[PDB]
Amino acid sequence: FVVRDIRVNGLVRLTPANVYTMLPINSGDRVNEPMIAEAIRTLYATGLFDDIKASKENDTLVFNVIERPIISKLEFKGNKLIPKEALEQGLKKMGIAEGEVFKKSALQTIETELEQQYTQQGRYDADVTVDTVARPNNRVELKINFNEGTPAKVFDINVIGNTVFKDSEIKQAFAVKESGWASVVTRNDRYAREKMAASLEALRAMYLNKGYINFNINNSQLNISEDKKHIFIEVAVDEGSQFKFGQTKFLGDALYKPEELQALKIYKDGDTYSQEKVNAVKQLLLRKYGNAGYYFADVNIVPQINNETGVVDLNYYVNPGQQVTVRR
Repeated sequence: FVVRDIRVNGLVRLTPANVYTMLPINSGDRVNEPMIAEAIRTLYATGLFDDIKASKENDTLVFNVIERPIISKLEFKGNKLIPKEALEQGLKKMGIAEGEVFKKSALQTIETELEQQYTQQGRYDADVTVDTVARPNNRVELKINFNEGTPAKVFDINVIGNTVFKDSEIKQAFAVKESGWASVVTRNDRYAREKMAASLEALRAMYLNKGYINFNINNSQLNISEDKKHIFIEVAVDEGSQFKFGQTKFLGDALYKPEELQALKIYKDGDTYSQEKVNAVKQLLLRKYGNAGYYFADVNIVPQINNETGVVDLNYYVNPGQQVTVRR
């Protein structure tokens, strides 16, 4: 309550007079806990303290604070791709420079933004780490180490046959910014084969989800310059025409009642064909059979594709498999 004296412990560069000035509580006022917490919020608003705790070790108010250090030194070590000046400019905007208050809850964003700055030049494996050094007058020296990593391969992808998607969208299927391409050292190693398989699956999915049920990959080739590491990919596709959904039939089932079969109607007759919606219907069926005890169920889909009217009818047939035995 009534404060006879105010004491502040923890100050190193901040002066007692300064903190007494910026404190809304004065010696001789009748104070309560809300007003004390509000004074702590006012002191926090200055951004000078990492922590403030108030206690009442007599009829006198005591504030134990932790003064944030001042950045005395900022150095860049093992940095070559981006020069010291550009990193200085990048750090200066988030308040990291010599003569600024070093917030404790800042390290993660320092590392994050400098790593983004490196991922904007092909280095997705760059790792930066900053170490904090103490100095007498509550100052801190920042030791920022950069392991630049290895540069990403530079890709040239040639999408012969594309009239539906822009080359942006097609090239997004090869995921030229993921690190798997790092392990591609020969045109024909296991890693290049897996990357090409996944990329061609993504391309196929792009086309089949937009109704091009006759899409086919005509040819594909992967080549790496064993000189400066460039990856060249060439894929020629045959798109075919777009198709619409026709009639859907669910055969072989004994789990569902007629009305329950419209929880599987996630697409309607006349909609543009979509492979993902068809697979979602498959998954609905598979979940219904699994909940019924059919753990090895599968769904076979027979299409009836008329290229002349451009419509595909679908017959789903359920292969339930063995039911789990109930023990009694």
